[PDB]
Amino acid sequence: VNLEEACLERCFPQTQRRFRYALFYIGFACLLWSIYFAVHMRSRLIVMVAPALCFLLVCVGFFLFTFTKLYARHYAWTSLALTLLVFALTLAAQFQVLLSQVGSFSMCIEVLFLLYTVMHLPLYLSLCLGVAYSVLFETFGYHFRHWELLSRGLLHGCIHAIGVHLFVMSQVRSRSTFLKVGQSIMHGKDLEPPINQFSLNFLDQELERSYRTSYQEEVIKNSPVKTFASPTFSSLLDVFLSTTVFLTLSTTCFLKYEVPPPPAALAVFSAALLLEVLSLAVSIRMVFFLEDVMACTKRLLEWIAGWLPRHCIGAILVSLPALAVYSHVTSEYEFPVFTGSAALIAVVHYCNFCQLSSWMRSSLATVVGAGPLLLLYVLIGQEVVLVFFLLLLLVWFLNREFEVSYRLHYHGDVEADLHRTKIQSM
Repeated sequence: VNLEEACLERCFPQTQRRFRYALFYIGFACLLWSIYFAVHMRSRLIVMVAPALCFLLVCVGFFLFTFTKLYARHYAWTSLALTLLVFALTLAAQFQVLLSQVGSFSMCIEVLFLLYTVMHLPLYLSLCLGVAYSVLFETFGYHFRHWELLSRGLLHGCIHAIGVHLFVMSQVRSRSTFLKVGQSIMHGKDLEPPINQFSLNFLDQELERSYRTSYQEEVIKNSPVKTFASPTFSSLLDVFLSTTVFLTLSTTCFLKYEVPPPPAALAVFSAALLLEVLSLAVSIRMVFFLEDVMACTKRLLEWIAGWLPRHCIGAILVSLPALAVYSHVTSEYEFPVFTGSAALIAVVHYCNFCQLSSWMRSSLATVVGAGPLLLLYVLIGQEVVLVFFLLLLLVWFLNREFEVSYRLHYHGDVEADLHRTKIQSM
């Protein structure tokens, strides 16, 4: 446990810079809602706007608490108080209004994401608080408003599955980087952030070229699966979550029809499933390497492992759950709540596939997860914009934060084995 305590100190600047960004997020989010509430809901203004601006004072008090010595020692406890206080604000917002179900569901999604990824609490405390908050969210709305109740749970389960996967995989990067960065320290002893802010790339073009081929050389060399941070194992968990996110999301949409589903609706789902079953099986052949492996399928396995080809597969794999939502849209739309609330999971799902470029993933969430619903409306109309804009920027920030936490792990891997080679030389 001695190295555990030193690990936290090394990661303390990260758990503080992240936490201070969450305060900016909720402070900005709670200010846009107050402006939206103070104009379109003047019938009950002081009873809903006042919590928004009053809680803005909580962020100010918490932001200054960061510089206090107590935060340098009790950063976990202060992060817990955000989890409880923001829960109270969002749970009461659902109760106080009775606003669209889409607007409330965005609050549940965004607050859940902050707890899982950018709050730094123990897994059992984070997961239990998230489910307890979600079960309180889905129970206050119906109480203070067969198959209809199951659909909300399936969407709720998808949020936790993505959040847990982001949380678990983020601790893997931080811990593995800490071990490998400290591994080089003893190597340099025995011998005697290189990422641009805008494009999220290593400044040295030489590091880019090897990084872009990292998956390919991993497959070509058939290196064994070591930990959860291996480039080929991360793909397996990414596809496995993508299949489950797609399947649970597809189950709810087909529960709405229970007018028969459009021929397109049956076509896209089955086309996705036919593509999906191969993708899950291909990743098996890339990590497990059964005796059924053979030369011809080893030729194609490395080709898919390249930068351009894997981006194409990941782009349609990440967008596969989103394409299930928009395959149910026809001229008989006038459905306005189920499509909107399911689409929030679609844009959220773009946080998965951390290996791919964040800029392409985040952009595709805007055009393939937000654009269709936004244009379908072209005040409910003035709320879907603000609901999606808040969630999109959270997706953009989280994808950015995990991409720099994945390439940094690779930079620690190449730096660790460079020192190891130098040690073997002498």
